[PDB]
Amino acid sequence: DEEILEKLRSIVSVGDPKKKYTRFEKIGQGASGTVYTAMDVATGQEVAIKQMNLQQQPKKELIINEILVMRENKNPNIVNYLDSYLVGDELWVVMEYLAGGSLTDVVTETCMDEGQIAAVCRECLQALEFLHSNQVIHRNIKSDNILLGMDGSVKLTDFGFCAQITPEQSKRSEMVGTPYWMAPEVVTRKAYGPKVDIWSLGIMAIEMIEGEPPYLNENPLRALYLIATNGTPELQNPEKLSAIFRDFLNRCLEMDVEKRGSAKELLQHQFLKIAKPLSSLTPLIAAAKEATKNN
Ligand SMILES: CNc1ncc2cc(-c3ccc(-c4cccc(C)n4)cc3Cl)c(=O)n(C[C@H]3OC[C@H](N)CO3)c2n1
Repeated sequence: DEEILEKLRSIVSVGDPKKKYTRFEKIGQGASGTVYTAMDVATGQEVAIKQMNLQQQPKKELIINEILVMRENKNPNIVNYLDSYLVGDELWVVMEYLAGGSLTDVVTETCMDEGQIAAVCRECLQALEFLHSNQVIHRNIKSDNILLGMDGSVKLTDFGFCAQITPEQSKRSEMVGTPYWMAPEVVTRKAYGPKVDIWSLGIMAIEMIEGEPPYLNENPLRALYLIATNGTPELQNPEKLSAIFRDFLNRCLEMDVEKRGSAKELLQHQFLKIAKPLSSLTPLIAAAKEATKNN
């Protein structure tokens, strides 16, 4: 539709990004748009700005939903939305910049201890409880969508897959997410709710432990099957974890969705009490940065 397009233009302001932000520097290009860093002319605030041509973006309703969800669910543990500009046929989204980069670089290049893992999990749980209490299910939790402050702050990003639920319709059935991180009830097209994010967080904890989610050597289809039939995935070396960490994992990765913990009740688990200060993540950030210098 060109109706859905006009609906999108409708919620964005027509103005020049350069009027407020200067010093544009490209730090990457994704399937969606092009991503820059920049600076607030007046306050000196560092920002991340995505540049996106609508004429070539399929499924514009998703872009609309992503912008709308960001605007109305602002929170300490979510990369927060500053502004978006409409310039002719291109959309410019402006977000906080988190200089500590992505948790994926930390999980693939460093060894995290239990205190550091606990701190990250607590910060993610805080955003999930916030979202779940506002009827937003993220549906795409993974280290790739966790951004880090230079001070160790932990922030959830990418809401392009999120679903808003209501008492009229409180569950979903569609296979939405990234295969390795999808809860089994999602893989097998059952009615699911907010706790699919809890499962996905459990898989992110396995990233922090082992460097990868389960089945990453396999293809996504094969992984989907492996999740469907195996259920609670297996750790390469469970003996290396504390009793309380193992207990935390089991409760994130519980098959029974009613037994599986919610964000609120996992925020009380004893595993989180051994968390280190978030400042402890900065050496990890430095390591990840060094390890990924070449590429
Ligand atoms: C490396 N520090 C860092 N700090 C901060 C952001 C912030 C965003 C961001 C988030 C979300 C959106 C967004 C929000 C609503 C609608 C629409 C259409 N886009 C727009 C951007 Cl611009 C980013 O894309 N990246 C880069 C990315 O690279 C891929 C990785 N998986 C996540 O971070 C950031 N990177």
